[PDB]
Amino acid sequence: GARNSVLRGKKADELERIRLRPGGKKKYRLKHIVWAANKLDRFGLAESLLESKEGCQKILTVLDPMVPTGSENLKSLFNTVCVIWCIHAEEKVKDTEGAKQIVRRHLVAETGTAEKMPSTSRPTAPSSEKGGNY
Repeated sequence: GARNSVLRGKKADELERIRLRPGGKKKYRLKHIVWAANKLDRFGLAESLLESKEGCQKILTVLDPMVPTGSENLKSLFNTVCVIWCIHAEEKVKDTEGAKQIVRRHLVAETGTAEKMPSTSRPTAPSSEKGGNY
């Protein structure tokens, strides 16, 4: 053994508790934490940011808008972070699907006012066009 870092003895329990899928019978394991920490360093993000809940917020915010506009390889790295942050924020989650709902919930709640947008006014796009004929 080499002590812990990302998850302590108590936190470890929560990890083995969370189920990989909503209708499955498998739970998360250390192996899954590694793949995530690695994908980060590689992509460009740190790995020690998975210890603190705050740091995880910076990883979920980036992968958030990338979820829809990101390959599957980016989807797995996101679903994992959502769980890690939940464990640290002290949020009870049955499965991944539940961990995400809780995460996004905390963002949307703020987005409601962050994206209040201006008054009623249609977008007046500028005039532009191309051409290439006789």
